[PDB]
Amino acid sequence: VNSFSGYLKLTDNVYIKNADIVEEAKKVKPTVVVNAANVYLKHGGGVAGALNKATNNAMQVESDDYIATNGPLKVGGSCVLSGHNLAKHCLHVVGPNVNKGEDIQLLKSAYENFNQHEVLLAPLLSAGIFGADPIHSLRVCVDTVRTNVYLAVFDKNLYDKLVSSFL
Ligand SMILES: Cc1sc2ncnc(Sc3ccccc3C(=O)O)c2c1C
Repeated sequence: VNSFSGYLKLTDNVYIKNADIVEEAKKVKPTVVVNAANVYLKHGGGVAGALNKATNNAMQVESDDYIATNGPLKVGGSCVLSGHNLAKHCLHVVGPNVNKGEDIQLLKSAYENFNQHEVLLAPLLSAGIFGADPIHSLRVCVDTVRTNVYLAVFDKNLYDKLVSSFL
């Protein structure tokens, strides 16, 4: 039993809800919230901008120190940093960016990072400003993640298309 409330169950391990991921995190304080990061951990917009703004820029300050020490992430890669006021940990995961020209096959590699955590709150990787089709992202998630993932989708209308088209 966990405190995630009101999610539709898609499979044995994948759940989905129309919700603000920042509000879900603020409400649930999960062990792990996933950020839709880029390789430079520059949290400008989308999920990343919203998460970082909710931490009062502390996520960005921590991230800049991480990059100064370690250099950029790989597309498809991840790092674990603090969850600040939102979660115990934030798993920063880099899905491929279609608006940058990155190969969508790396989306599976990106989702594999979730398997290192038993339970996660997460957005749909590579969707939104990263350019990929959210329906495809959901399919890759279901076919790749084996741990318990709670997907928060902010837009009610997008949330409806994903449910109604789910195989
Ligand atoms: C202020 C908040 S909370 C939040 N929680 C989740 N996703 C997004 S944006 C997003 C990212 C990837 C796939 C779909 C969407 C979507 O349109 O729902 C957001 C935004 C902008």
